[PDB]
Amino acid sequence: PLDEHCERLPYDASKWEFPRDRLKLGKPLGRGAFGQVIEADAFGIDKTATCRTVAVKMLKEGATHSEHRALMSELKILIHIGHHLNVVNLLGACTKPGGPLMVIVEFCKFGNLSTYLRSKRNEFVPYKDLYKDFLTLEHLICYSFQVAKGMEFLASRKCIHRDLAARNILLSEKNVVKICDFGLARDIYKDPDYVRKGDARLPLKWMAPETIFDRVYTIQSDVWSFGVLLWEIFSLGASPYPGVKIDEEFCRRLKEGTRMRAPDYTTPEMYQTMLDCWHGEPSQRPTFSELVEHLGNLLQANA
Ligand SMILES: Cc1cc(C(=O)Nc2cccc(Oc3ccc4nc(NC(=O)C5CC5)cn4n3)c2)n(C)n1
Repeated sequence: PLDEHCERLPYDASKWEFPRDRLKLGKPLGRGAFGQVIEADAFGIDKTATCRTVAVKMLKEGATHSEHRALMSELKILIHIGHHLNVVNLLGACTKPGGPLMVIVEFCKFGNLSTYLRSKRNEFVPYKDLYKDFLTLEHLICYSFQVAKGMEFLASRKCIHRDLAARNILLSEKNVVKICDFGLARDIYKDPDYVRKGDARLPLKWMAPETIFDRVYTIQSDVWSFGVLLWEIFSLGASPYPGVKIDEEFCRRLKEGTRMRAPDYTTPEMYQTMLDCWHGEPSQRPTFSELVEHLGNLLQANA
């Protein structure tokens, strides 16, 4: 993957630089130790003379030059990745001296998918006036399909995600979901999804065994995380491994082949897809291209 050597990638200011005076900063959408994402109104960022609500990642009190460098690398990799319906897309950046580095991307109205799905437990029917804004199996399979599409796209750009999870999937209008990476804008030392392992705070419940045990990150470890994301979707935003202490024993049992049981809203095919994504052998997990085909088929079969 090339997303490990981002520093060599271009930042074409003539294309991407957006004047700070055309950006009206609003309320925070999330804050971490060193970073934050702010809602903003950007004047003419993507359509002439048109105000657009955007999401702006920038640093905050606590951040150092190290985080600034990291955010610049994120900007460069976003340019490299480019645009897809199912990825949060870069719209512009403010990089000029005299103000903070700001990475400006599409704003997703409904925010993170885990929180959203958890808010819809009382507004779900597998199939359907009364149920106008209800989620259905079609929605859940559709979100799954879309994330697979976005990951297939990221893979085509020779990138890997490394923190795939429902908290990093954002819901926009018209049931479009987008892969994001909140990164420094999340407080990982305070977020229970990130567990202390050594001197790192890691998303253990989403990590493939080879990642946990061997520090190996590949597109196939993202497929494992995608299986966990599927479980999150088909549990309507439940936390993975309910009633399991996330410790050395968990990791051992996981490596041994123990897996989550089927969540409440799954279809049998979807649960089997989860199990497939959780193959112990990375090369035996489906690829995102295969998942795209498969989920497209399940989405159609639902219709
Ligand atoms: C590498 C790499 C990095 C990224 C990346 O995504 N960077 C990124 C950049 C800027 C903001 C950001 O986070 C966002 C983005 C859109 C958004 N919309 C909401 N909406 C809400 O909160 C709603 C009120 C509920 C919240 N955000 N936060 C993520 N990628 C894809 N790859």
